[PDB]
Amino acid sequence: GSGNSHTTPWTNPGLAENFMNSFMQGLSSMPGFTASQLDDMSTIAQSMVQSIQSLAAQGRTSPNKLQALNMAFASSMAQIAASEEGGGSLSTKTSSIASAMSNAFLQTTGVVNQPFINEITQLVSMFAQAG
Amino acid sequence: TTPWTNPGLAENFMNSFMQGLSSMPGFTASQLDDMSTIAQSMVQSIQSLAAQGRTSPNKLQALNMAFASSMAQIAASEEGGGSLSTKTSSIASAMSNAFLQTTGVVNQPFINEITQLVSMFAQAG
Repeated sequence: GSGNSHTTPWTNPGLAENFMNSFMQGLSSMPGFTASQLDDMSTIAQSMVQSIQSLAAQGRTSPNKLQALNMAFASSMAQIAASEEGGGSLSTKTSSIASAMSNAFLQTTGVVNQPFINEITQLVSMFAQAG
Repeated sequence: TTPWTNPGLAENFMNSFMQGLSSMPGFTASQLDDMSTIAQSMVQSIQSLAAQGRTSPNKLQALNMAFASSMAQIAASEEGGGSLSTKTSSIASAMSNAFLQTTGVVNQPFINEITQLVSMFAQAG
């Protein structure tokens, strides 16, 4: 083919890595996070990117596994925002996550998946509530 | 008394979850294959972070939730092999067992979160 079926972070491991990198790049210019919190998020994002690079190198990714891993990434960001206090309100942190996701979409596909973003923002609230 | 404060127990908890799930109803062999690949991948990431001296409780909690949420997402995305209710109950039982085999203390709010994730991921799909 041409790659017409490998055009999103959910079907293309390289695009998933770029999405995750781009999320972390954008988030660093948004309100609500301390340096130390950004550092933790970048460590976890880099861990997720390497995990995907390694699965890709092995030939072991699939659409379903990539969807699972993109949700894993977004959940880990939601979790850490809910666990780490200081730096801004829950509400500020949440909309910064949403903005960072949104801009990562624009940087990677050129198209924001709003229902995906809305899930992620529901995760922050859920994890904080539980916290 | 939580499994993911120490990298070693964090890994054991993921492997125990996976080993218990493999004996539970509701999942086909290929679904478990997919879950097993993702679990092995997460354990490896924790090992790599521990070797470079970069773990912390907050980070391990976040990685643990990446794992549990990946399992819930897989379960909700891959149809067949049993009802959503069976998939959710097997996931909850494998999670409960994993706490018992590591710290000895089941974290119920956490189990309840993961159950909610299966349901929220199935609705979104």
